[PDB]
Amino acid sequence: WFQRRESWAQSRDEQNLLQQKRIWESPLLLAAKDNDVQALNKLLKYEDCKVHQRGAMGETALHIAALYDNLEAAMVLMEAAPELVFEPMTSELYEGQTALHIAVVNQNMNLVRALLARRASVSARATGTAFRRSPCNLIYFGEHPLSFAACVNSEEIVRLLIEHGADIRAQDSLGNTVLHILILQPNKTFACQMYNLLLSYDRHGDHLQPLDLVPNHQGLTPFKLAGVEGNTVMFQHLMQKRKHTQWTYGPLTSTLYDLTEIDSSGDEQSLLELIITTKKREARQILDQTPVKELVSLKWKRYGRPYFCMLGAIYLLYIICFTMCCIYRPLKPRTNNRTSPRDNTLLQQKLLQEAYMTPKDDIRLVGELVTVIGAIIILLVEVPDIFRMGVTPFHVLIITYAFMVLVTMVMRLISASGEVVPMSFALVLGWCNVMYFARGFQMLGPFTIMIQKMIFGDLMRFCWLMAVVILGFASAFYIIFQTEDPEELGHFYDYPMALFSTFELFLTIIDGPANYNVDLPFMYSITYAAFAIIATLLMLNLLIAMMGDTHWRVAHERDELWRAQIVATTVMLERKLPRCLWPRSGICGREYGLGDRWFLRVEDRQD
Amino acid sequence: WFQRRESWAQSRDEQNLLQQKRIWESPLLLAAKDNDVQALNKLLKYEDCKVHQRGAMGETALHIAALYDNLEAAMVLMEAAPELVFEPMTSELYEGQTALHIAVVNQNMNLVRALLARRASVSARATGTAFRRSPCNLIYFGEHPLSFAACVNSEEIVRLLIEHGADIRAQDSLGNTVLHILILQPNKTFACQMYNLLLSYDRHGDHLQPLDLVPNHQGLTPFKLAGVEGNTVMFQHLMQKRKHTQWTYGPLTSTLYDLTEIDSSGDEQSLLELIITTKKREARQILDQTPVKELVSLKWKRYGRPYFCMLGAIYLLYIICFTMCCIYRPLKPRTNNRTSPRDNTLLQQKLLQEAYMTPKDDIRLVGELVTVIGAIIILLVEVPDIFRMGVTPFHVLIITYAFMVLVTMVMRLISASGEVVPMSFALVLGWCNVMYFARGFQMLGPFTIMIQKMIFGDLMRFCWLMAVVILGFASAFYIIFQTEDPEELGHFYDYPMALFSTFELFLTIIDGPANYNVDLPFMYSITYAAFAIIATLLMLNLLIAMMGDTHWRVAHERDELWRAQIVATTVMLERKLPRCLWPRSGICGREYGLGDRWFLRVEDRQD
Ligand SMILES: CC(C)CCC[C@@H](C)[C@H]1CC[C@H]2[C@@H]3CC=C4C[C@@H](OC(=O)CCC(=O)O)CC[C@]4(C)[C@H]3CC[C@]12C
Ligand SMILES: CC(C)CCC[C@@H](C)[C@H]1CC[C@H]2[C@@H]3CC=C4C[C@@H](OC(=O)CCC(=O)O)CC[C@]4(C)[C@H]3CC[C@]12C
Ligand SMILES: CC(C)CCC[C@@H](C)[C@H]1CC[C@H]2[C@@H]3CC=C4C[C@@H](OC(=O)CCC(=O)O)CC[C@]4(C)[C@H]3CC[C@]12C
Ligand SMILES: CC(C)CCC[C@@H](C)[C@H]1CC[C@H]2[C@@H]3CC=C4C[C@@H](OC(=O)CCC(=O)O)CC[C@]4(C)[C@H]3CC[C@]12C
Ligand SMILES: Cc1cccc([C@H]2CC[C@@H](N3CCN(c4cccnc4)CC3)CC2)c1
Ligand SMILES: Cc1cccc([C@H]2CC[C@@H](N3CCN(c4cccnc4)CC3)CC2)c1
Ligand SMILES: [Ca+2]
Repeated sequence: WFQRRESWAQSRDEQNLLQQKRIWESPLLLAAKDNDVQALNKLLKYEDCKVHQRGAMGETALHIAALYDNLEAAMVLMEAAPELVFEPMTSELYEGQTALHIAVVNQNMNLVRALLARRASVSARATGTAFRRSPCNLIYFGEHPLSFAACVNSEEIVRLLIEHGADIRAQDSLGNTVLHILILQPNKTFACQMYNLLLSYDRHGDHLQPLDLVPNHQGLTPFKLAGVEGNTVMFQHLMQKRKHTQWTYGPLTSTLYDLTEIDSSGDEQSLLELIITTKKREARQILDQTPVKELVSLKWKRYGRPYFCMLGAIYLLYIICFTMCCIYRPLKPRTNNRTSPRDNTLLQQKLLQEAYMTPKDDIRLVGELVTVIGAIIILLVEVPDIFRMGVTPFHVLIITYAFMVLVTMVMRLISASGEVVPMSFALVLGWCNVMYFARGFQMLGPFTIMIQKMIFGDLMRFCWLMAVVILGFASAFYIIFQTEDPEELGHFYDYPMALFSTFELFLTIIDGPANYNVDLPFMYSITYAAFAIIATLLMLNLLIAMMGDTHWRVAHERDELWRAQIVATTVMLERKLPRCLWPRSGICGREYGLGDRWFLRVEDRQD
Repeated sequence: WFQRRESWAQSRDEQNLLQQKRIWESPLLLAAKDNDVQALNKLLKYEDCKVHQRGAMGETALHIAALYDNLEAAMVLMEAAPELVFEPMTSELYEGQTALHIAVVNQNMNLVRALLARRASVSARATGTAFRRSPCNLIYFGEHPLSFAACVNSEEIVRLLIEHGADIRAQDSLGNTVLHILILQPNKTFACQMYNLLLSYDRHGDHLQPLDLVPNHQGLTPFKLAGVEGNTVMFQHLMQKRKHTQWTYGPLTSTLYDLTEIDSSGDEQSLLELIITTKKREARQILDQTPVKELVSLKWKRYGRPYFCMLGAIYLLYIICFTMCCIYRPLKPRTNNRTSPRDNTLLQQKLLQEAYMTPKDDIRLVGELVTVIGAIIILLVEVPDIFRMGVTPFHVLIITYAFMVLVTMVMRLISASGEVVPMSFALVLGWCNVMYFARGFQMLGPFTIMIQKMIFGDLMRFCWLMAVVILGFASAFYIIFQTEDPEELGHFYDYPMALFSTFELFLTIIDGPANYNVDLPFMYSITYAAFAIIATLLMLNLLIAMMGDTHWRVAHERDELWRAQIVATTVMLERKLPRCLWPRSGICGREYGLGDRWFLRVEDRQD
């Protein structure tokens, strides 16, 4: 049905086996799979021999000879069938893959001289589903023959395809040209030799975003695609045509970076925004490169940190006047005589409803109307981001804060009863948002990362085995003290409280049930000595030793993930703040003869 | 008696020394141990010189000359005694070891030309107890001369034995042929050169399980024996005759694995069952090999995980209706006036006996008859495995659960008194079996391994030194507060409770005895300050630091032991479930011209 996404991997495994069956049960496809050239001359000099018959993938006999790189057998199929060269595969898995595609992928042939001598099409599009990029195809070579030749590092075949008229600007279904595909190849060193070779054959008089400024179907150039895909090797090589040394002075050079596709120019997505909003771990190592790590720590020292410690001082002072309008909330004494289950009730205030007739209730009225306005402004700069940027932690904890302030407003107006419940969330979803502003400080910055990596990490996998233990012993502790007097040692008197006592006894944050005047059940002393060992001794200290084994093997990741929080903050502070504040980064080159671009120089010793 | 298993190692140490005594006190055995050929001609040209006399191991003089590789002295014993070649050793330690065996083991001789020129037997069986495989013999070479020659890596001697008629199919007492013995040799690289050489001399027209399909006396072929013995090097080499590349496409090949001795064909034990049910740590590295790690994670993603989260949702829902039939158990109030030792008794319910006359006792009756049926079905699919597979943790914890449910059933029928005791075990042996189903999840999967490795690990060796301390201080705390008023600070009022208070004070899961109104004994403040240091401070934190030193040096073992739990689960889910469910793994080759075997292809980049 829908649960089988492995029913297409199953459908192509039994399609490759059916390919090898059709080769064996047909005489010339087996004669092309082997050489068998003395037997291959005989099979084609017949009356109605089918040279145009297909296999399971739609192979002709020239496809089989080019796939098993039989040079001598493939010459015979082109002599006695010159029309066979122009014929592609027709199966849905391999659509349009001509015989020129197959002889190119094998990184060699003397057949690509012979196929192009028979005027084979260099603009054939291998549009089949085995050539799309996916996490189920081991290759993404493109669609075109020079896209296949440039990804196998064949500099003799790429030059020989272009001399026969291969279009240098051919794009895929994804929009990727030849120069995009080289970036997302697994062999990053050999793609740098090929990136230079494919640009040498541009020389295109109609320049018009010449060859490495043309984007794919999601608006990424080759330079920005190396940023998203995490290609560090093709990022330093792509940066070489953007820097230029002003002067060298002994050991001291002074380059000048172009910075026109890294910094936020206009409404276009800059390369600092693509690295943050991508889902790769290796993409955030471009934040350590020499035009980027000196661009981020130049608009964070100057402009990013003063505009982040002003928003961290307004918010920390906004929430002291939210705390004090919950400490001083209106609260009368009780009227209903406590005719409740007596001695199991001690609530004695039951807050006011329309009583504000006090000059201390008017000072609070100003101070609790600031926190209403301050929680509407959160829902006017955060909700127009969630429902304007698709659907995809401190975002969630500040809509939730701003929702709980509006819930306790509606409960204040309609005089609803339980108002301690939205305030208790808003006093702790609110104060724990001051941990957001512990990323402008390098000391207490990564300490907020390794709280996220442990809540949704080491403590989320400990959660599901702790709850196994504290449901087994809490249900064992309950039925032991069920035939009991709860007046003394009443830790487990009803089944919710036995769960919460046993959770507390797991963490040793209450004492441990003992009376010493009255004989406890005999079964209690055994099942609590078992709960003491396998839960307090064993399993609690197993969790503080898998948080101390977490650190030293995430100590590099957690410390390089601080300046990825600086980029995400500097990008956010730049988009929200207007252009009257926040001057642009770098030195504009209108008054220096360098164009309309914004440059960033840096000097360094090179020894 | 029986306690001396080192009385046979003692019996062969004094048997090798007695061998060296008999050589010295006899003239020609010392003349054969050295060369002494001018003295060796003289000793044999006598009237009644004993050339057929024995040593302590039953050596003839040709054995001594072949053991100390004296080529020139051994020629003289064969000229003047050609009958001496055919004579084996007769001691129980070295039975049947002819002189051809000894000249072969030394990895060289020109004597093996000379012994075979005297038509020495190539089918001599060295059946002595120093040649059986054991953890007290450093060698297991086999029984036959070409079994001795192939295990010393002598390709000149193996070819020269076969040309004189050495049987290629000779088997041991263990059933091992020549090709089995090469697998369980300590030098794994040189056995791959020999495995190919011994198959080249097969060419056997009577094929009939040709040479590497013949099993030993426990049903293992050479391919399955490399799985059990942990031979990773002879597993990849043995797999080369099972894969075959369908096609190579540039960097992209497509092999097709045979999978007929790895997957469960029928009632025969497949190789995935042999790796799990063996006692070697190095055998479970064959689970990471390219036809096996892609077979396991193909019938776990498809069929193993849906049939394991259905059994983990039935069991977790079976035991919520066992918990609720213990929360709501029938329980009257007390009748016997508490004429017990008054104020030391608070049990006040003493559960019902035949009172079910309630419409809430009938809903429980359905819910506690499900847990009776659900605990019989456990004892019908687990007891027919224990008493049907020899005699050899979550097996034990679910027979014990299913036994405690049947004990609390018998106590319910006969109206037995103490029923809180089988329920208290069954509520915690039952809930802690939900940790079994935390192996279908890779996050909380290895977290169940390092609970087993710490209960029967770091906490089992801490158990025997903690109980030394909490018997010494509990017996010191008892006699201090023995001359005391137990009405106030009654932690230690009788000797069982002093043990349980001191166990709790060890773990700091009760407070710590203090009264502050009445003067405690002076001796208490000294012996509790000693118990605070050497038990709470020193020895408790010694145990949480040897669980945190456990992790980072078992972090690789504990994480590769997760997918050994997946294999053991996938094997168990395949044996229990019928063939109507659970389709077989791989693609059958009846409709593709490949035979009756079940193949598994995989494609990969090879750069
Ligand atoms: C009536 C007066 C006092 C107005 C008071 C309002 C301010 C105290 C509020 C309104 C909008 C708030 C801002 C709304 C948006 C954000 C971004 C938010 O960051 C995120 O979205 C989280 C990023 C992540 O960690 O993933 C952190 C708080 C902050 C700066 C808020 C800081 C506090 C602000 C300025
Ligand atoms: C690692 C964590 C996420 C997993 C384990 C969580 C549980 C151990 C905790 C979380 C919330 C706790 C519950 C929160 C609410 C209640 C209700 C509470 O009831 C009352 O306080 C009644 C008083 C009244 O209503 O007046 C009793 C404890 C109990 C069941 C708690 C029992 C223990 C719980 C389930
Ligand atoms: C690491 C562990 C495995 C080694 C140490 C275990 C002991 C410290 C524990 C395990 C079981 C405990 C015992 C379990 C049962 C009892 C009976 C108990 O007696 C009662 O509760 C009497 C009440 C009644 O019978 O009504 C007193 C504590 C005692 C001796 C406990 C003392 C401490 C013991 C020996
Ligand atoms: C009346 C109705 C509700 C029937 C309910 C019965 C089921 C809830 C029980 C009966 C048989 C049980 C199974 C019996 C065998 C096993 C294998 C057992 O695994 C082992 O043997 C442990 C392996 C190891 O860790 O060494 C784990 C539980 C499981 C799946 C059990 C899961 C729960 C089952 C299906
Ligand atoms: C993940 C794992 C693997 C293997 C073994 C475990 C332990 C989990 C339960 C544990 N019992 C739990 C409770 N018992 C108990 C209960 C009441 C009275 N007296 C004794 C003692 C031991 C025994 C084994 C866990
Ligand atoms: C494994 C090991 C090696 C070497 C030494 C030890 C310590 C174990 C007992 C320890 N005493 C135990 C109790 N004493 C004591 C007791 C009562 C009142 N006042 C004092 C103090 C010290 C002293 C040495 C352990
Ligand atoms: Ca305490």
